[PDB]
Amino acid sequence: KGEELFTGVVPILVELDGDVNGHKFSVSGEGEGDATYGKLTLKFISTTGKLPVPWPTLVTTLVQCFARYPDHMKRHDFFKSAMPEGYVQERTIFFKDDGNYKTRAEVKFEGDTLVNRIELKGIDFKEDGNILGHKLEYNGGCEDNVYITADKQKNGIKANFKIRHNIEDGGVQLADHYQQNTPIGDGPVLLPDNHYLSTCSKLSKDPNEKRDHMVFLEFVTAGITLGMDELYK
Repeated sequence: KGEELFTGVVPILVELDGDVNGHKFSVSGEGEGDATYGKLTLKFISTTGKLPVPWPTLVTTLVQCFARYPDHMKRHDFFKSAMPEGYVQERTIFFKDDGNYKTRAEVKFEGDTLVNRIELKGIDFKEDGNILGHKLEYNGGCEDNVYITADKQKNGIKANFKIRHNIEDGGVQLADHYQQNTPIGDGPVLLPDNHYLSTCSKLSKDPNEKRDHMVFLEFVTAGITLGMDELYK
């Protein structure tokens, strides 16, 4: 099925068109993903100058089909099973005491390259807030508690989760995510049982890149792993 499209290294193209409080911007990303290891290596650049929003706020928006699903859970990998036709990934991201992002992305194969084409709209942001004021630390993090549930009404997936962006000089800016995914193609997709995704992201800089950019390394993998110590008495 679509899982066989992720047996090896797959090129990735990411295109984001954003508009936050009237500030329009465009981000392009290139890299590769190895679903066998859940590994993502991507370099995003701003094609419109200095970003009006911090890079960490765009991480979740800027390809969960590269998540490492264990062998016994491949029967519930909706993201890969929707390929190559792909899926629509929609999100609303509420930044606590600030504005919100509304994103709609189409994730699909275009040849041998997996493309994530995104439209982002942000409203109600404070000019002196943590987002428009660039008060967030430039770093990623690990979020091991992301519950993916089946949305049989839309024949896809829904999920809600909180992202915690560290504020410079202390504090945490919360980003409440509400996500739904629906297949683009008519073909059968694997409606999953409820499970979890664990993601660790590392944000860095290319020393030879002059444009506003983000060097991005991410490991993402897919159930209740409690009680592992039971096997060892």
